[PDB]
Amino acid sequence: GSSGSSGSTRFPGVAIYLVEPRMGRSRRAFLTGLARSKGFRVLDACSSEATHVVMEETSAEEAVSWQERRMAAAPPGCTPPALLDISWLTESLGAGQPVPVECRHRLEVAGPRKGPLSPAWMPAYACSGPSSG
Repeated sequence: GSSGSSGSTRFPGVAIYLVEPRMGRSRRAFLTGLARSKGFRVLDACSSEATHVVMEETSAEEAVSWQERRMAAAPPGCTPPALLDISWLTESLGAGQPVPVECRHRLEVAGPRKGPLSPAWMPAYACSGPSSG
């Protein structure tokens, strides 16, 4: 409380890493330092240690695209880091501790859709049929 020393992050097992083309060179620092103060280890360069990746304004699928690059320059057996959004981080910082990842956080896709967007629905006066009695 009074002193100001540091050696081993509170949660070393969890290493959060941000993206340049996703966070920026200036902004990155903002969180980079903020987290460190809370109790999170920020990695400068993409390293196997990286367990969680922080992406801002990234689509569930988009994240994956950037994840591929890892497996490309990553060693065998090494498990890929869980791609999450800024929401997760923010919630963590405000909590002082790394919250447990959740579906919403996980950034993944599957069986995507295609085509334009339109209602193509029917109005109220779009019902008919015979009757008796």
